[PDB]
Amino acid sequence: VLSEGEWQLVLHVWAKVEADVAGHGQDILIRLFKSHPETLEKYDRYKHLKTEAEMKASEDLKKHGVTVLTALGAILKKKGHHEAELKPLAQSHATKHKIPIKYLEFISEAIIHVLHSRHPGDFGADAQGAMNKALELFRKDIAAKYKELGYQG
Ligand code: HEM
Repeated sequence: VLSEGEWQLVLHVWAKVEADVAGHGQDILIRLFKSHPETLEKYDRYKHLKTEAEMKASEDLKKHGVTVLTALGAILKKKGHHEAELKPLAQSHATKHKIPIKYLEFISEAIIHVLHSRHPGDFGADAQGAMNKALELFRKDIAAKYKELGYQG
């Protein structure tokens, strides 16, 4: 469980993401694909994109980044009370996309990297801690729902 303080830190930095959701979403996906190129295969959509520049020009990648962050944002704003938001996400990701928990770790690392790159002044150790805990909670809960659905990823 996070403390109220911890949630406030998460949501304060998240308000900065919300100033430019698309641009944050692009940076996060590109960082994920750069750092762990195997994930780009579990994205048949724009898995063909060959340079950083093509990635930044892709309207389809940009739109997806907004869809990912909007869903994560809605989850974080529930401060742990996220069953109704998380269940459908687990369903899709376990049964259709087949995304292992390790890939949720990879994108969590990308989120943290981009938040610190863009907002160092609102993303010091205490804020990093808090966001790390929120993303851990998300992954723990999603993994439990994966298992319920019969997916051990
Ligand atoms: C913070 C983590 C994540 C969030 C919040 C998230 C959210 C979403 C959302 C909302 C959708 C569209 C609705 C749905 O199909 O569920 C989506 C689709 C998808 N996600 Fe994720 N996702 C996350 C992580 C990942 C990772 C790490 C991968 C692959 C490495 C992945 C692969 C996909 C794919 C393949 C689709 C289908 C897209 C399409 O065909 O248009 N997701 N995700």
